[PDB]
Amino acid sequence: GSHMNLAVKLTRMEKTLKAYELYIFSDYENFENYVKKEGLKIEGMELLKEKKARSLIAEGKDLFETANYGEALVFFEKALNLSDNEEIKKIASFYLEECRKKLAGD
Amino acid sequence: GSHMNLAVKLTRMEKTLKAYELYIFSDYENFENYVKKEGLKIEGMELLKEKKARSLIAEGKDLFETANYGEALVFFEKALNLSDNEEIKKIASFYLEECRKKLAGD
Repeated sequence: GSHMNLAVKLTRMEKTLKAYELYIFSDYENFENYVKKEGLKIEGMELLKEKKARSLIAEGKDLFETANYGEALVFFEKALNLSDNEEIKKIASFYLEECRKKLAGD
Repeated sequence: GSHMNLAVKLTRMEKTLKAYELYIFSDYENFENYVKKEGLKIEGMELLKEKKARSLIAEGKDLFETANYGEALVFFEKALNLSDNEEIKKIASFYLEECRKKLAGD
C-alpha cells in the first residue's frame, strides 16, 4: 500500500490497556465502569467478576454475622447480579435465603 | 505515506497486553519473566509485586470466607512468599494456619 490503517485497532488496544491499568491500580468499580462505558470485551472478565462477587459475599457474611440481615441481603443480591459463576450463585443464594429466614422471624 | 511506527506501536501494545494479562491472571514470576524477555517498560513496575501479594491476600481471604480452605491455602502461601512486608506475611501466616486447621478437621 503501504498504509496499515491501524488507528481503530490501536485506539481499542489503548482502552484495553487502560482497563487493565484501572484493574491493577484502581477500585473494581472504576474498572467495571470504564469497561462498561467503552464497551470493552476483556478476556478473563468472568474471573474478575467472580472475585469481586466473592468479596461481596464476604461483606454480606460479616453483616449477616452481626444480625444486619437487611444490609447483608443487599450484598448477596449484588453478588448474584454481578457474576453468573455457578459457585457464586449457589453460595449467594444460600446466604440470601438465610437472610430471608431471619428477616421472617424464623 | 504510511506510518509504520504505528505498527511498531502495535507490537509494543500486544506485548504490554500480554504482560498485564500475566500479571492479573498468572503468577508474578511468569509476569516478571515475560517483561524481562520482551524488555517491556511497565509503568509502575516497582509497585506491582507488593500489590500482587496484597491482591492474593484479599482473594485468599474471600475464598476462606466462602469455606474454600484448600483453595485459600494456595493464595496465602503465595502471598507469604511474594511479599517483602512483615505485616503482610503475618496476615498470610495467620490465614495459612487457619486453613491448615480446617484441612485437619480443626
